[PDB]
Amino acid sequence: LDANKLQQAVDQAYTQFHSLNGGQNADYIPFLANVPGQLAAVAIVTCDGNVYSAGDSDYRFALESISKVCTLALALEDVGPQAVQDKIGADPTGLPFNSVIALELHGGKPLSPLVNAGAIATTSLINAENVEQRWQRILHIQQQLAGEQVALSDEVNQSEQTTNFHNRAIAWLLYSAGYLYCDAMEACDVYTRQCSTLLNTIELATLGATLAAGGVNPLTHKRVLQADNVPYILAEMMMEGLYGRSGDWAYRVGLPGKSGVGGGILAVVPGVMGIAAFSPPLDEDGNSVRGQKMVASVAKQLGYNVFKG
Amino acid sequence: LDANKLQQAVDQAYTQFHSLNGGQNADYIPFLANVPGQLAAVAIVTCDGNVYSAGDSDYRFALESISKVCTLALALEDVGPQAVQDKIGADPTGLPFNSVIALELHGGKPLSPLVNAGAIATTSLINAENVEQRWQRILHIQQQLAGEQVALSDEVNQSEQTTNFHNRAIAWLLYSAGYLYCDAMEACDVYTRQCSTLLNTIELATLGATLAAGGVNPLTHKRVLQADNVPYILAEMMMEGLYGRSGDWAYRVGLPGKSGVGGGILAVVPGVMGIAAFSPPLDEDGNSVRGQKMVASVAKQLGYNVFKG
Repeated sequence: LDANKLQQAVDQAYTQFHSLNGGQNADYIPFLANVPGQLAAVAIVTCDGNVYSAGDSDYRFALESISKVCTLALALEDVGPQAVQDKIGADPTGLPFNSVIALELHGGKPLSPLVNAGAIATTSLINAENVEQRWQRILHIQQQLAGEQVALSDEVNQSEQTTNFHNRAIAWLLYSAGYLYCDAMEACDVYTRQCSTLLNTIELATLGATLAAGGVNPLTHKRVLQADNVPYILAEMMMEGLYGRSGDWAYRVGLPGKSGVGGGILAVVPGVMGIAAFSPPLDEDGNSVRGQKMVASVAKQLGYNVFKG
Repeated sequence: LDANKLQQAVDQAYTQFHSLNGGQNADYIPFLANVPGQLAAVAIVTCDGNVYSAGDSDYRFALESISKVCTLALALEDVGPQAVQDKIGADPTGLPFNSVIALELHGGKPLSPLVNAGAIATTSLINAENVEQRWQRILHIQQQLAGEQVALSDEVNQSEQTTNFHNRAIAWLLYSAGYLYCDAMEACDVYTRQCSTLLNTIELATLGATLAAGGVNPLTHKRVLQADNVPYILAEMMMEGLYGRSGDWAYRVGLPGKSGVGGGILAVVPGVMGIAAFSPPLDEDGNSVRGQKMVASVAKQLGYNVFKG
């Protein structure tokens, strides 16, 4: 890959979109509400371990629901794809991230590991002897996939843990229906923790690059996932990673992606690179306004789309 | 490509799955109920125009909802991708092929050109001065995409036109909500006609190969679609092509696909080939039991999956 073209792509995406108005920070906890709204970054991490970025690319923001990708990756390593498909699902819900209508319409089955209900079920599916081991193994895979500096924010975790009533409900609905594989409050607790780590845009792009490299983190030169597991992760992302706007994302960008309420957007170019961006203001679907545009811009400038031969 | 590998894949898929038990013929009209249940075929058509087949690959079956792809293609040519996204949508519904719950939960918007509601809306969006021109233009693009012998069955059409009450309802719901772009009964009629053409398994594979070649029919060597429009078609197929099992399809196979109740299964390997299979007995989601397995088998043997780098 041409280093000049890659650096130009992130530079131009940043220049074109970094100050674009629109959207609002997540504000259900003060930490998210208080993140300076003008911060903005975009980065590429290639399968060969080269890194290109623009903007506030070291600024560490809350992982939040991007954590769903990492725990999914672990569940696949632990129990394999058939078990994940049977116990969690592989289908989009057509409904918001926290939709209980979705559950009741599918007999309690969460359908996707990337909506909150599926993610809580996937967290409960991880091999673990007790709650702290469950957390330790999830924290470790996040560090393996995105970088060793990824770490729990006490402030974010304390805020999330004391406001997550609707996820407590979801955990009990899953448990009641047969779609939760450990104690309900353990699952809810660990799910909350996994959302409460902090990473920067380069680290997010690294998660992408690990997936693009078929499970090898190109910065640490370490195989974290089995290659054969990666397409399942990316398929799940294509179907639901941007919630109700996943189809719009597939239509416009054509790369498997994931958003979080910290303002992160990840996309994967299979075999080639991770692309990520960050900016706190979110659209009505919970997806970073600028983050989406900056990732789409890089992908469009470099000609990457899995629906283009 | 390795022609020996392609023929071997088709032959092994057919051997392995052509007599697999399961499912039942669509039977809501007598034509579909009476098609011999044991018929089965699989085929590849490549971007270079080579054809590899096994089984009853000359047998002509009803196109049915696979027609939704051709009409989407024509709508993109006529009004472009922004207009399709605004007037029809690009998102999966989470709900069955004929779901009116899906409509009412999204304020009347059909969400996807590949569910019945969106397909009727897409048929209504096509440029036309009257109903017969609307039909002629749609028939012509089916023939351009899949093969010149594609033609309306009077018997299928008559049976569909006299039993399509639920689609008449959907047409009126769209019209009432503002998501129908011509007369309601004209859109419903023409949608019915487009579903009532007959094609064989090589023609269905050719449809896929036209898409795979970026809009060029590799048997006639004619450009039918703009290359830039094809990724939109494929994204829509990835989201909703196999209805509520599209996610499962993306997870297991990882190629954009489409089913119809005539027993056809289509998959597209972007830039490489169309893969198709046929067998009348359908599963509970309306998807051919053997058809899905044969197409999946060819794709796995050859290693094709858009999420694998």
